[PDB]
Amino acid sequence: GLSDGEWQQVLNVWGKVEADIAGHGQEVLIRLFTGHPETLEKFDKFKHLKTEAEMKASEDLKKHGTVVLTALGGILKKKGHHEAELKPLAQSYATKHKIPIKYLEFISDAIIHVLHSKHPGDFGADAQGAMTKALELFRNDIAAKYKELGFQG
Ligand code: HEM
Repeated sequence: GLSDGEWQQVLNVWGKVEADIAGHGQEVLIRLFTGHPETLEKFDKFKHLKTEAEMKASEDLKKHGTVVLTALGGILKKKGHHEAELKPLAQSYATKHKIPIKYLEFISDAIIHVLHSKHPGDFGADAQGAMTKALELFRNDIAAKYKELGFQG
C-alpha cells in the first residue's frame, strides 16, 4: 500500500494528465505500439497502422487513449479501494482477450516515459516513486485475479 503522502503525490501528478487527456493518451498508446509491436495485434481496430506517422494522424487512436486514461484516473482516485473497478478488466483480459500481465507492465512503463517526455524537470524523484508504486498495486491486484482464473500466461 501507499501512505497518504504518496497518494497525495500520485493525485498531484495526475493533474498534469487531466489538463490534456487526449495528448497524453495518444502518446502512451504510440510508445506501447512502437516499442512492442506484438501489442498492436490485440487491436483489430489499429492493426492497419504501420508507421508512427499514421498512428499520430489517427483520431480513433486518440479516442481510445482518452478512454484508457479516463478509466485509469478513476481507479487512481479510489486510493487502492478499487476492487469493483478492476473486476471487468481482469475477467475480460483473462478469458476473452488473453492479455499477458507483461503488457500491463509495458503500459505502466510507457506512462512514466510520457510524463518525463512532456514535463521534463517537473516530475521529481519522489513523484516518480509514488506513481511507480500506484501502478504496481494496480498490476498486482490484477495478477491476483489472473491466478484465480488460471490465466497462466
Ligand atoms: C492502464 C491500463 C489499461 C486500462 C485502464 C484499460 C482500459 C480499457 C477500457 C476502459 C477499454 C474499453 C472497454 C470496452 O470496450 O468495453 C479497453 C478496451 C481494450 N483494451 Fe484495455 N486498458 C488498459 C490496458 C490495456 C493493454 C496494455 C492492452 C494491450 C493489448 C489493452 C487492450 C485492450 C483491448 C484489446 C480492448 C478492446 C478494444 C476494442 O475491442 O475495440 N488494454 N481498455
